[PDB]
Amino acid sequence: TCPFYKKIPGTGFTVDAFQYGVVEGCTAYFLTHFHSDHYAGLSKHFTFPVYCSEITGNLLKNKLHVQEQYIHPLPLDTECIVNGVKVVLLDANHCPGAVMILFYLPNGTVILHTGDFRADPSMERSLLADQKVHMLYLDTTYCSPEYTFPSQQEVIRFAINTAFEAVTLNPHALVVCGTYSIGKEKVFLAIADVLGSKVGMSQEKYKTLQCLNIPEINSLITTDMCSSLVHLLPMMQINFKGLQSHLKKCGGKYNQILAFRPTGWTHSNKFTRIADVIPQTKGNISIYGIPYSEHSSYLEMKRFVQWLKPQKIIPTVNVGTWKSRSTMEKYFREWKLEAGY
Ligand code: NI
Repeated sequence: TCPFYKKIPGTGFTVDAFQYGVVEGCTAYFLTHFHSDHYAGLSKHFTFPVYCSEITGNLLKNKLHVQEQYIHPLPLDTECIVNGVKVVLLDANHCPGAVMILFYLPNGTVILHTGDFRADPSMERSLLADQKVHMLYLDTTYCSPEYTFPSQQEVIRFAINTAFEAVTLNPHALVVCGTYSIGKEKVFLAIADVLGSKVGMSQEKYKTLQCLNIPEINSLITTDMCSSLVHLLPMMQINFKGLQSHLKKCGGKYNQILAFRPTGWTHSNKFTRIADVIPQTKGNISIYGIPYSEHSSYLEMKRFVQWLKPQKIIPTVNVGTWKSRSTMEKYFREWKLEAGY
């Protein structure tokens, strides 16, 4: 059964609610983004209207085979009327196609649902600038001050400089990057660009990237592994065994692997600065864990909320324990007393 923090009061609408069968009273299901915890339930058999971005819609049609008659893509930054209710989709700065959704309720209440997001000051100059939000349904993934990590741009600078140095010292090195969902594509795209290569991958992953409206993509990626010196592998293969196994398949072209494992936050962010990060190494294989986050840091989150000044906050992540719920409520009250709303 559908939980309350996925329901939008006073509408026939749910958000990211596809795993509960038919939801009593729902005339339109919104999908914020193509991650499995959020789409869980969609297939070729779905016969209700799905409202989403153009990129999410491409992924539903090609990867999950949802029939085209039930896909309703909406443009971003544009007032749209759905079942007699004004809505707007906003870029969430998460993975490709991910949105926030602003709902203008018939009773005058305004609701923002962030989906999954990485708060940014640029959001302060979207269509949110105008106005009051009575209810914020907030991605609280990292809602505690211990959760610190660098900018995406700093992490990508470290990855480019690390890969360009290694391959200039050894032209016979291969670079390997792990993936398991959409998002974080800048990590392998920026590496391949500095090295003058296309990115090599499986047929399945190529098909997924072809859905994402990335400009000039045909110039950047390939299924011909032999032609590429940056390879993508599933994340589960990014270990000494799985990397050794890969190196054998490459026909003695290469005598070293440098591999990247993009993660979210890890506890080594408490101690070690991005500049100071070192790899795990066995023989001719080296693995770097890099904290490339597509969710708000605590500080980013706090800034966004203190700017927006919502009347009420409903968390959508870490809601399962009394201690988690309590911690988050303590922070929402501090932020409100500090800023005066
Ligand atoms: Ni997500």
